[PDB]
Order: sequence, then C-alpha cells, then structure tokens
Amino acid sequence: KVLKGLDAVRKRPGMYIGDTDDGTGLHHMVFEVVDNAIDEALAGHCKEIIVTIHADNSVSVQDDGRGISVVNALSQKLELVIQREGKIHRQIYEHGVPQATGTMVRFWPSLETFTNVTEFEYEILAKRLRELSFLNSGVSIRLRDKRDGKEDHFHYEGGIKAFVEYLNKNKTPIHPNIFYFSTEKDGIGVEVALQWNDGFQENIYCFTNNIPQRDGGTHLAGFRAAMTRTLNAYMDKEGYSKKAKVSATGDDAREGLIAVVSVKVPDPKFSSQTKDKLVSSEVKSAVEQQMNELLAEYLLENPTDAKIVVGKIIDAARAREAARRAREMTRRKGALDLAGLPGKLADCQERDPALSELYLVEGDSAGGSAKQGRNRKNQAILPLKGKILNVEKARFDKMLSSQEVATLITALGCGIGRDEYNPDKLRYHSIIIMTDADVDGSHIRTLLLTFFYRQMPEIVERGHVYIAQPPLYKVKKGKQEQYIKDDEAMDQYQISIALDGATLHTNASAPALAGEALEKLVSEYNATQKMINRMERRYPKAMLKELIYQPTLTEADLSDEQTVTRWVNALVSELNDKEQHGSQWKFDVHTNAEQNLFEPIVRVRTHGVDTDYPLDHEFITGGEYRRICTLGEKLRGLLEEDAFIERGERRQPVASFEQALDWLVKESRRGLSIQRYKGLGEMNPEQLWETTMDPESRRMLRVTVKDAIAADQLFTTLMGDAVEPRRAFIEENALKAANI
DNA sequence: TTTTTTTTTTTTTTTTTTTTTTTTTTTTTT
DNA sequence: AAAAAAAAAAAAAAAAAAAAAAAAAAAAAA
Repeated sequence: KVLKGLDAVRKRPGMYIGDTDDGTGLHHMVFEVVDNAIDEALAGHCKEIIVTIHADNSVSVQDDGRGISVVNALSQKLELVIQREGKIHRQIYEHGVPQATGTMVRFWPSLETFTNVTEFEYEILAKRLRELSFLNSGVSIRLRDKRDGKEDHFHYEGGIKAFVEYLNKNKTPIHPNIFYFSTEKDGIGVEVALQWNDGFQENIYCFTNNIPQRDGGTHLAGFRAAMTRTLNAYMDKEGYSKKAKVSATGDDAREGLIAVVSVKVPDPKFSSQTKDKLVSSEVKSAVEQQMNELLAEYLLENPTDAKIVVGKIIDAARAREAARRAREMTRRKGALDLAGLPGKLADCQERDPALSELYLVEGDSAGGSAKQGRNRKNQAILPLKGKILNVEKARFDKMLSSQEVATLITALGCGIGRDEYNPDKLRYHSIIIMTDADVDGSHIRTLLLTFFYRQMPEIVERGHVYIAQPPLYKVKKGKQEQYIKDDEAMDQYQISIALDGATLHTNASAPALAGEALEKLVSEYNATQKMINRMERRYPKAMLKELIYQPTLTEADLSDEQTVTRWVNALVSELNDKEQHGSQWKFDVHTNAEQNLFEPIVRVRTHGVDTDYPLDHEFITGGEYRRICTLGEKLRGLLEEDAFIERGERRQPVASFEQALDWLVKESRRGLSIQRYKGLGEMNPEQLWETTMDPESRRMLRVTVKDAIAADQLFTTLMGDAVEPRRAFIEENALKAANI
C-alpha cells in the first residue's frame, strides 16, 4: 500500500516535485517544508523557524508550533524529532520506510533522483525567506548556512513596509512617508503599500497567500483603478491641473511607482495551475474600496507628500504633452451649435484633438449601447449602417453612399476628391474601429481598414487608427465571472476549469500529480488529439489513438520480420478488443525486396467497406509519429489498476486518461453558463465600460504598416475584383492550417 | 385676448431601404 | 473587338417611415 505509492513517486519524480535537472526539486522540497512551518505559525503557535543548511548536503527546518508523502519518497533519510510536552520522540524514515514546541526535520535528498545540482544556492533560499518574512508580519526566520559559516535573521514587524523599504533601499525615494494598511473586510485580507521614486519606472508586486502573481490579476486592476481615481479626484479638487494646463492620466502616477499588494482569499481562483494570474472576481471590489478610502485619507493627512507627488505627475504630463504633434482646436457638436455634422454622431466636449476619441460602431443599437456607457468629455460615437462599400472593388464615383459620407464628414479630413485631402485637420487623433466580436464584425473591420488604407493612407501611417477588442463570451460559475474574446480562449478557459481544484492519483495510495505537470500532459494530449483529427482523412482515428499506448516501432524493428508481425498483431488485437462499432480489424505485412523492410498494414472493414492503411517508411518518421511516440512514452504508466481522480468532494475511479479528462470536463461544465454577445447591443453599457471603453482596463491595437508593397499586394488580392488569387490564397491558407 | 393646428404618450394597422459575396448575362460606350 | 458597368440569384450585417385613439401643453393666425 504505502510502498506502492512511494515507488510510484520514485518512478517519475519530475512529475511530482518538478524538474530536478536545474535543482528546482530541492528548492521545492525546502519551500514545502517552510510552507508547512509557516502554516503552523499562522495559527499563533510558532514564532521562529530556524532553517539550517548543513555541510553534508542536507537542510533542517526547526519549528516552534504545537507539533505532533512526496518528501519522504524522494528523500533518502528523514530526521523527525518532535519536542512536545517535555518529551523527545525520534522517528527515522528511509525512503518512506520507518525503522520504528515543534520539530526539526533534517531531510536528506537522494542523490539518485536529482542530477547536476547537489548543493543548495543559499541566495535563492534567502530571497524566498525574506519575502515570506515580509509577507508574514511578526514571524522570525533564521537562515544559518553552516558550510560557509554565514548567518542571517529575517525579522520585520512592519511587513509590507519592510518590503517597500527593501525595494527602495538602492533607489532614490521621492518622499519619506510610506502609505500602508492591513484592513480585512469579509475575510478578504488586503495589504497594500506605496512609495514613489525618481526612477520613472513602474514595479508593482502582487501576492496571493504568499504566492507571487507575475501577470497581475484582479487585485492589480483594482489597485490601479483606485489609485487613478483617487489621484484624479485630488488633482481636480485642489486645482493643480488647471495651473499645469494638463490633465494627468494613467501611466503617469504609475510612472516612478514602487508598491506591493498582498491578498489572502479563502478560496482563490487562478487562470492556470501556475498561479501567475488571479481571476477571482470578489478580490477587485475590496481592494478598490479600501484604496479609495485610505489613500485619500493619507493624501489629506500628508499634504507635504501630496505636493511632491502632484509635481512629479505634472512633470510627466508635461513631458507627454510636449511629445505630441502640433495641432489646433476644432469645433464640436453641441446643444447650441451643430457645426454641420451628422445627426447620428454623438460628439464629445473636449475641443482639443489628441484628447478625444471616435468609436466607429456597427449600428444604431450598438450606438445606443456605447452612447449610454462612455465618457462624454473625451469619447465620441459615429454609428455606421451594417456593411459598407468595398472601395477596392467599387469605383471612385461609386463612393456616394450615406455611410461613407458620414464617416468623411466626422473625421473632416476632406479626403473626397483627392484634392482637399488634409490629415492636419483631423478632428480625432484616435479613430477606434469598435465592431462586433463575431465573423461579420471581422468582415466589417476589414472593409473599414480598406477604406482607411486606400482613401486616407497618411491617417494609418501616423498611427491614429485603433482597433477595440470587445469580448464575445461571458462565462459564470456562481460568484466567478470572466470575459472571453475568442473560441481558443474559451477552450483554454474550459481546460483551466477542468484542472481547477482536481487531483489525479496513479495508484489508490499515492499522492496527487503536480498541477504544472498535469497541465503539460493535458496540453500535449490536446495537441496530439488535434493532430490526429487533422489526420482523420488519411487514417482511422481509432488506429492513431491506439498507436499512442502501443510500444514504439523504430526503423531497426522494420528489418526483423517477426517483430513487426508481433507489433501489428498486438495493435490489431487491442483494436478488436476495444471496438464499440462494427469495424473488423485485420493485419498484413508487405515485404519490400529493394530495402529489405517488412512494412505493416492494418486492414479495416467499417460499414461493410474494406480498406487498407499501410504504415509505410514515411509514416514511421513522418513527424506526427514522433509526437505520438513522445506522448506514449509520457503516458505508458501513469495509470495503475487502482487509479482514481478527485475534484474535492467527489471521487471517480478511472482506467484511462480519456475517462479522467472526460469526467473532469463534465464536472467543469456542471454550473457553467455562457452568454454569447451577438454585438454590442446585447451588452449592458456598464459591461461595455468595464471591458473596452475605460482607459484603465482597455485593450487596443495600433494599426501599422510594416511594408507598403506587401500590404498593397495583400489588399489587392483579398479585396480586388479578381477572384482566382483570392481563391488560391484561401486554399493555400486552408492547406497550411491542415498541415503542421 | 380667443381659434386653430402641432407635439407628446402607448397599444394597434401598415409598409420601405443600404451593403458583402460569385457567375453569368445584357448595355453602353470606346 | 474590347473594356467597363449594372442586375439578380441566396444567406449575412444594418437600419426607415405613414396613420387611429384621448388629454394637455405650446405657438402661431385671427
């Protein structure tokens, strides 16, 4: 029982602990023990964790809590001495084989499993322990490197303030005070800290239950939104912006910012098993509210620092203003005066171009949805009418449509005629093509790009044209919510939910596989399945799927006639056993006298139609078979007889990776609910503001021309009158997609 | 100071138009 | 002869208007 699990862990140590070649497994074991010690300490029982690095390639972690397995299997020895109630009890585990106020565990890593990294780099351990000391306020950590004689004492009662001070010790902080708080509201404990510096670089560090988040997350978005809102409100109230004659925006307060954000959710939800991005919906609101209150309170309390921060922000805003191109003010449509603009236009209030935007939307319903949710000061909306003229196919004199005339009038380039064209009189220096997220939205985007590239080439060159990316799907699982752009992102999200909070055990008594390793296995499986589906015309799906689990057939096996017969006979017998349809599989071997190779053939009789699928020499080294062999080598022995999986409460014995994946997906899609938006008229205006109108949470794309000649050729082929180059291009791309 | 006709509800009855995309023909224009 | 331009077949994206039927307020003719 226990020995089976220990041997299972010992067979594939990289699956459980991580890649041992780079020494990451040893560091992972040390951090696991330190994490257990910190978990004991968080219950208010331990206060010192003396981590000693010995000279015999071993490390011991002391604990002072209440006190009294992957680590036992990989470790060749374990020294567990529990000092409880005035008693000392010693137990020694040797490869998980036992021989008979916390503990010191002096684990011995087995040199067989780990390769190329024996000794521990104490700088990495020191960095991680210092980070944990900052995160865990009032928790002493003692590093003791005995081999080199060095020692250290990481102990900071401030915590996040100490983290900010450590980050800013080498840099030049701009003001002495450090904003901080550790308020907790409805269980979402939030800790934030701030200190600007003269480096004009942004560095915001995010943590979630003492786990770093590389790619930000909901806490990062809430922090940024709260900071921008509070600083803008302070600027507007005190009137420093009017004296500066410039409006501060995002990426100016954030410029030259050092901050740390730490959260502790009871049930966190991440985008993947790497936990590099938090996607928990509830975390944003608490961070936003606490920042909105307390940062404003700090600004009121510290007017000396507020002046310096406002001065730096004004300097950044002045630099950004100076970087802009020369321009002039322009009349805007208003209640008193219309200035000869279209009725459908909903113009803004800011007369200055380069502080205004135009959203080109697909219709009147999307127009109303965007008009209800926007910023009236900056953003203007010009709703089109469905699909517009293809100016490439159409004549120049055919451009007398109300749709294109409305677009020409609002931009006021006067591009009609090719005589009054003047991009210097452009009314908006940010033209945004906010079409629907669906296929016809993409087509209308292409038509608008043709209009802008052909009729207004300098507007595209100067970078005024932008593309919005509104979401197509909204997915909800009770409290959780997300916005998804494409079906590929939908598939990735479905995989992430399937692997969310689930454990796979090779044996009945064995530990769970690592989340990263399981994600890599599932990614390999999905890639191979996609390749097999692409190969479905050439060969049957059943034979290709069965080739994964069979032994690999190398070129040396081809020369031996008996080996090929045994291999193909085993393959066909396995196919016949696992057959749920009327297909009848039979084997044959064809002998080439030229090359002395006995190639196999797998005859099939499906639906009464007999067919032969010879696996020639090309297929053995055809590239796809290499991928099949690699996945087979990965998946030979990841499922014993008593394998099972779990998703927390529920359990399921399994016998194949297909069964486990299907069960995981089926449990993923239990509470799921997808809302597909068939254009912006189906989104609420608040949803439009959150996703793709707010500059804080915007995701745009500048249209640029890398090559003029290649762009012209592509436009003429895809959008010209001649159909044959278009058909050839589409067929070539279809074949390219079908092939690797 | 007085008629008269015009706007607005909210349920009813009615219709109308503009583009994309590919073959194939028919005009018409040189 | 030759090129260019318009129309129509079928699925897609967009939208536009005319009147009844009461009350009650403007905003001009008289």
